[PDB]
Amino acid sequence: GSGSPGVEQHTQAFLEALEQGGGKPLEQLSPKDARAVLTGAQASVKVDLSGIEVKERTIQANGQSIKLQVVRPANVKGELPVFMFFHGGGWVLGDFPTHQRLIRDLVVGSGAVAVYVDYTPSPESHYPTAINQAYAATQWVAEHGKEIGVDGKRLAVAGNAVGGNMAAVVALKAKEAGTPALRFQLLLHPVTDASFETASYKQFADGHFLTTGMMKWFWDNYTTDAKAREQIYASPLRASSEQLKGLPPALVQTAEFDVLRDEGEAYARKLNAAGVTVTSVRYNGMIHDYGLLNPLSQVPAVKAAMRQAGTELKVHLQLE
Amino acid sequence: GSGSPGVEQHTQAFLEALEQGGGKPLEQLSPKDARAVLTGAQASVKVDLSGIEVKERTIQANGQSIKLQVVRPANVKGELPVFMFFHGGGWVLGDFPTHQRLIRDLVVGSGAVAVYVDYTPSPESHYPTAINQAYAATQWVAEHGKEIGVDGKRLAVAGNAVGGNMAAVVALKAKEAGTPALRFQLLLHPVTDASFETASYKQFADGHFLTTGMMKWFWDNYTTDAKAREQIYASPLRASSEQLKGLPPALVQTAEFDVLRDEGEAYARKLNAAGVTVTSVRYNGMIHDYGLLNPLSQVPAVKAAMRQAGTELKVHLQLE
Repeated sequence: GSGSPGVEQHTQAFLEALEQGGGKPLEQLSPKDARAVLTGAQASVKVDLSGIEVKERTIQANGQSIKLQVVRPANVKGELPVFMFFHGGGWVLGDFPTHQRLIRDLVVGSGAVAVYVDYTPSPESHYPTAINQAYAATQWVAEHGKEIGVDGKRLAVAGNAVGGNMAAVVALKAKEAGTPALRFQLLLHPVTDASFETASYKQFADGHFLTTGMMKWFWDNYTTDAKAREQIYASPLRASSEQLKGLPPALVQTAEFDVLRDEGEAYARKLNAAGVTVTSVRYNGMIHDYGLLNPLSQVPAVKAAMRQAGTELKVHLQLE
Repeated sequence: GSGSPGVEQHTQAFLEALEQGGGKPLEQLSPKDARAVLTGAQASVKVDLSGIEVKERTIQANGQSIKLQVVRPANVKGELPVFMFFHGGGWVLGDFPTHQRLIRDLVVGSGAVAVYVDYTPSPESHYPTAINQAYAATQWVAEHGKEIGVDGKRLAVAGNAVGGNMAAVVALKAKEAGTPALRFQLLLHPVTDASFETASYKQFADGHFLTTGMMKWFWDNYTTDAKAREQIYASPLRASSEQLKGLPPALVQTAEFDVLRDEGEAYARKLNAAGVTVTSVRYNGMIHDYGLLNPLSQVPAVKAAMRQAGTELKVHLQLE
């Protein structure tokens, strides 16, 4: 009673193992206990984190202190291009160490520096606190890149799930502010709409790791303000073609067996209809967050997806 | 022209590979460039860092801000015993990420929490700044342990090389202050004396990774004050039996092919002569910092040494 026909074999086994593991629904836990689920699960897998050097940095931007983790390809001299990395976890969960293997794969694969932004979790904060932090840090990197060994003029945004939401919305905030210039947005199965009635939402409501109950809980912790949810900085799928016009080139990866699949692909279509350059790719057989979850990190399709994400970062961040 | 007869086979190969790699003597580099040597070398090796959860914490202790990295066994509930971890690197080099694999091995092997203390490097600071930070953080953990999920009443100190110096000296500062109580000191090939005329110093002056030139440079960056060097908080080997009396039980590991071997073993003898409980173990075939260097981390003797260090931590930190 886990998964579906066509789920990739290792992923299916992972889903079945979780089912036998039992446990309360994530959304019935305290934020503290939910956070520990991800922490514990990520830590229980031997993973390759080599080839990077990590350094913390606190910045002052748009009137607040923001913590960064700068992840640089190891043994490389000189200024490097750079991508902001916005972590997923449904706004409630996630942090740098839970996401470090994913970030590492993107850094080693791209040859570019990642700047993880430690945005304030929900429900400790609500919309739009984190995205304002996300944007503030992005502008800071553009202006002050030399201080952390990067070329801030060659700048992308990237994230998984709500992190993909965050990357897409930071690109919109950058358009609104007229700064900074962005080369590329990498959206790994993004949340793009505060609604729950797409065909994929109905089909994969449960049994496929990310449940409908989880997503609704995530959104509720983020903000219960219906008017806020209707804003394009919360639900970018609601943007018009005019509002999307001029956004940077995008790679959108979606997972076949993901409640978020349809809104992610729909967002890619809206970008294309607005004249934005988009590569929209559905990874068949995959579940949500296949790039994040360390138990899936050696699944061949996941390795392929990660090679592509790193390559496309590289391609869009090179010297013109 | 690298190593010696009796150097363990993988270690010998490592030494020979380094020799073919060439490069300037470490002590002819800027501190920034020397630091990058360790960073780059550690990052170029795939290593297992699983089974731990890492969280940063800044504390206020004895009138200053001190950064900690708290490394906890993953998926474990409740208060755990705890060891301070003081990193090596000759006071000039080293930090948390360079030492993370070593710390991880100690944490996973012991079941105890590590508290890495980010002391100020030399020459940015000199003696006794770092050891005062080291001690301040140790007392803080003893008083405030519950805030980071540990039983501060079950507290050890641990470190490699100058970190071993630091652990030994923090135990002496704790005796001097009458607080906190310590269960155990783990000294991995400690620096114990600002002198360079032991038999091991003469025999292994070069060709065995840690050179005499390096040690002298390390000490010079730490402090060129001859009077400072004569203090027991810099050169604990100079302590009298009375001064050593009452120190906590010790495990001292030394490496056979290490300039520091003789002063480390001599310090173990002084502890024993003062009535302190000591286990003093020479790991034959090994070079300095065998537990730190990631290229050596799968050498069987190194794995054995790491199993022992973790076990002895565990044994001394249990409930009485």
